[PDB]
Amino acid sequence: TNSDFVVIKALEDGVNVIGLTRGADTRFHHSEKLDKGEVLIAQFTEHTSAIKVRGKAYIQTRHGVIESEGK
Amino acid sequence: TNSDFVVIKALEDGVNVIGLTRGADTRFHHSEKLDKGEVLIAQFTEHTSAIKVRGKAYIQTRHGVIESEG
Amino acid sequence: TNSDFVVIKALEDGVNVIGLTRGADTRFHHSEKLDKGEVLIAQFTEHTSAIKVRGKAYIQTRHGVIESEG
Amino acid sequence: TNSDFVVIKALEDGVNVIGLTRGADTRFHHSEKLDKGEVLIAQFTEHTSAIKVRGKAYIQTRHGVIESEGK
Amino acid sequence: TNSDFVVIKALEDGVNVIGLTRGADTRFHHSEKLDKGEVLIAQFTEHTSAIKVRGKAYIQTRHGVIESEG
Amino acid sequence: TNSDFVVIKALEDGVNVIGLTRGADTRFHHSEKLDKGEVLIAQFTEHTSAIKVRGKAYIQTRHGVIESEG
Amino acid sequence: TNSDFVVIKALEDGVNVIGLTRGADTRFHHSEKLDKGEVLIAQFTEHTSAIKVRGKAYIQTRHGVIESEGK
Amino acid sequence: TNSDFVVIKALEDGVNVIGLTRGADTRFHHSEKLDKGEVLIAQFTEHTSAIKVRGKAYIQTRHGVIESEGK
Amino acid sequence: TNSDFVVIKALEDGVNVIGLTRGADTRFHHSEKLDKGEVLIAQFTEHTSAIKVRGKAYIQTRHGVIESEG
Amino acid sequence: TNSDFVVIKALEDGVNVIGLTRGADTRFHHSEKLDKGEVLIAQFTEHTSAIKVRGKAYIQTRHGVIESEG
Amino acid sequence: TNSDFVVIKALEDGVNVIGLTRGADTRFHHSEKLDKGEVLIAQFTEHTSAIKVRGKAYIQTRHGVIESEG
Ligand SMILES: N[C@@H](Cc1c[nH]c2ccccc12)C(=O)O
Ligand SMILES: N[C@@H](Cc1c[nH]c2ccccc12)C(=O)O
Ligand SMILES: N[C@@H](Cc1c[nH]c2ccccc12)C(=O)O
Ligand SMILES: N[C@@H](Cc1c[nH]c2ccccc12)C(=O)O
Ligand SMILES: N[C@@H](Cc1c[nH]c2ccccc12)C(=O)O
Ligand SMILES: N[C@@H](Cc1c[nH]c2ccccc12)C(=O)O
Ligand SMILES: N[C@@H](Cc1c[nH]c2ccccc12)C(=O)O
Ligand SMILES: N[C@@H](Cc1c[nH]c2ccccc12)C(=O)O
Ligand SMILES: N[C@@H](Cc1c[nH]c2ccccc12)C(=O)O
Ligand SMILES: N[C@@H](Cc1c[nH]c2ccccc12)C(=O)O
Ligand SMILES: N[C@@H](Cc1c[nH]c2ccccc12)C(=O)O
Repeated sequence: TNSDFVVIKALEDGVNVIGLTRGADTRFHHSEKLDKGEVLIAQFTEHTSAIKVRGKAYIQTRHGVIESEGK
Repeated sequence: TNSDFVVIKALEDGVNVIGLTRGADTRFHHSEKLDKGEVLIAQFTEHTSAIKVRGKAYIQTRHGVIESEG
Repeated sequence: TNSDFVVIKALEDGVNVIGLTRGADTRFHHSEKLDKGEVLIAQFTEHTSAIKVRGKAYIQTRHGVIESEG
Repeated sequence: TNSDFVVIKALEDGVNVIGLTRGADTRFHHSEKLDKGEVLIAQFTEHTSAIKVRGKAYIQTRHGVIESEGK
Repeated sequence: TNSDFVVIKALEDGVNVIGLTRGADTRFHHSEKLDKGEVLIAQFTEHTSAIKVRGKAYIQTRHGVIESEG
Repeated sequence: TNSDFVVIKALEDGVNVIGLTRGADTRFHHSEKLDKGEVLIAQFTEHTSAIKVRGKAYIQTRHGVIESEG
Repeated sequence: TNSDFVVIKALEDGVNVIGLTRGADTRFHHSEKLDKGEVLIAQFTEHTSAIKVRGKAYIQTRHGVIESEGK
Repeated sequence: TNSDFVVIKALEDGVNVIGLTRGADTRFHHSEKLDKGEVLIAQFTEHTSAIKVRGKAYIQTRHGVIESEGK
Repeated sequence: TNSDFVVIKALEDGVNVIGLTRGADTRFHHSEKLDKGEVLIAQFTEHTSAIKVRGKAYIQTRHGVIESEG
Repeated sequence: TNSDFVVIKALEDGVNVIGLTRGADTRFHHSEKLDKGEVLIAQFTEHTSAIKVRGKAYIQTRHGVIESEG
Repeated sequence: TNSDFVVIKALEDGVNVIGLTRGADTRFHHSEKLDKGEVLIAQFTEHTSAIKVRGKAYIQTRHGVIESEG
């Protein structure tokens, strides 16, 4: 429960924050839908070892700021 | 007990800090409502591995400041 | 017992620092009342995984200064 | 025996540094009274997970300086 | 679990982020296709000890920024 | 044996550096008397979880410099 | 799964990133070919305790930037 | 055996570095005399949880420089 | 498996990076030959507790840059 | 095998670097003589919990530079 | 296997890097001869708790640079 985390702010409606399964197999286990202006703060966990952001978002990680772009 | 935490200051009444379940499943287990000017300082835990904020709020984490908008 | 802590200085009477329970269940277990000018320094612990401040206060955490407003 | 500590310097007589119990219960377990100019350097411990300061004092923690103020 | 991670932002369609198997044997176990403007934040794990990026992408690691070329 | 320590330099004769007992009970277990110009470097330990300085002294900790007054 | 990693960007076709075996024995166990513009981010592991880069590449480690030169 | 240490440089003959016992009891267990210009680098240990310097000395610790003054 | 590492870049042909055995005995167990412009990133390990560089090379460690000379 | 270390450079012949025993008992167990210009890099260990330098020497520790004088 | 290491570059022929035994006993167990311009990167280990450099050499440690004079 001490893992890194990412901060995602949706810059439009319908931004998808997608968790990919930890392990030998890689698939999406969850998509969190964010509407404009909502903020999600999400850890890497026993179940999530990779995170995909789809749509326009402002993203902060330990390595700095990055922005996803929609459509 | 040592884990990261988030600071959320409500900038309007009814800000909703939403704790999502750690584990194979993902659903909210708790929603803490804040009135304007109230501050919540909240850890990631055995039970919460993601936090969502709805409503207008000033948020600080280890990565800096971010603001949610309602 | 080296987890993080928050410093709260009441800027008016009747400030409440509230501890939220760690675990599957989330409820308030203690509200500490601070009057004007008193300072509480409070850890995250086995029993407290989130802290709510109600009323006007100057707060310090590892992420910097925030102020709760009455 | 590795915890954070607080430094408290009394700026008037009768400063109370109060230890609150670690655990499911929260209660006062000790009040240390300081005369003006005395310095207490106090850790968080197995028994103390929250500290209250009453009266005028100069306080240092890892988060910087704060001052308590008296009635 | 507390591992390092890599941030990849596709600057064109069809970018591939490829995980290479941890262990005595080295082969591809997964490729994640990213379209333009999508962001992947991927850890090293029990199963992935090297990551290859093919196509035009903006990459952030602990060592700074690097860019792959299409 | 890796706990924090405090540096106390007595600025007058008769300075007392007092160790308070770790545990459920809080009481003075030792008072080290310092004369003008002597330096005591003292750890927090299994037996000492709080230190009180009485008398005029220049004090250094991890949080910086502070001075006790006569 | 905590080790350091190396970032390799190929500046020409046919760059080889080569892993040397951990243990009493030292030999190449894998050579990953990178074409121009591809980026490999590769950890030290239970099986790799040394990494050789051959060909023209831009390399980042904790210690800073370095460039391999081909031919 | 990775604890803090203090550096003590005698600025006159007869500087006395005094090690105080770890434990419920507190008394000195060792006194190490230094002549002018001699340097002692001394750790906190299983047996020493506090160190007292008598006499004129230049002292460095993690918290910076401090000087003891003689009598 | 997270020890320190050295970065060696050969500035001429025939540079040798030589691993010395960990343990009570000290002998060379491997010499890696680097030709001009090749880079070797080599850890200290269970088997290697000292590394010797013979020949002209640019070297980076945690303590900074050093150059061996042929 | 991971402790702090001290660097000592002899500025004259006959510099002594003396190890004091770790434990309840304190005594010199080794004295390493350094001639002018020689450098000794010496850890704290299971057997050495204090180090004395006698003679003119340039010394480096984590806390910076200090000089012993003959 | 993550002790500190020292970097030694010989500035003349015949530089000796001597390892001193860890333990209650202190003696030289190995001396590594370095010719001019050769570089040795040597760790502190289970068997080596002090390192002596004889001859003219440029040295880097975590505490910065020092030169032995030969
Ligand atoms: N139940 C999920 C919640 C989660 C955390 N981080 C995520 C990132 C994306 C999607 C879901 C999540 C988990 O513990 O892993
Ligand atoms: N009982 C919850 C309290 C909590 C901590 N962080 C939160 C964030 C959001 C909502 C609830 C919480 C827990 O230990 O997980
Ligand atoms: N008994 C409580 C004391 C406490 C610590 N931090 C708090 C924050 C708010 C309220 C009470 C507390 C506990 O150990 O958790
Ligand atoms: N199931 C994969 C998911 C993953 C994490 N990082 C990756 C990098 C590339 C490809 C897949 C991944 C794993 O845990 O290892
Ligand atoms: N299977 C290899 C993958 C690898 C990691 N780093 C490398 C560097 C070079 C070559 C292969 C690798 C391993 O776990 O070690
Ligand atoms: N016996 C108390 C001493 C103490 C430490 N920090 C304190 C803060 C306030 C009051 C008492 C204390 C304890 O070990 O917990
Ligand atoms: N035998 C003593 C040596 C010592 C270390 N630090 C000291 C400070 C003062 C006096 C003696 C010492 C010990 O291990 O504790
Ligand atoms: N015997 C005491 C020595 C001590 C360390 N720090 C102190 C501070 C004050 C008084 C005594 C001490 C102990 O180990 O705890
Ligand atoms: N098999 C060797 C490989 C190696 C790592 N670092 C080295 C430095 C020099 C020579 C060989 C090596 C080992 O694990 O130790
Ligand atoms: N076999 C020696 C190699 C060594 C490491 N560091 C040294 C310093 C000097 C001489 C030899 C060494 C050891 O593991 O300890
Ligand atoms: N055999 C000694 C070698 C040593 C290390 N540091 C020292 C300092 C002084 C004298 C000897 C030493 C030991 O392991 O402790």
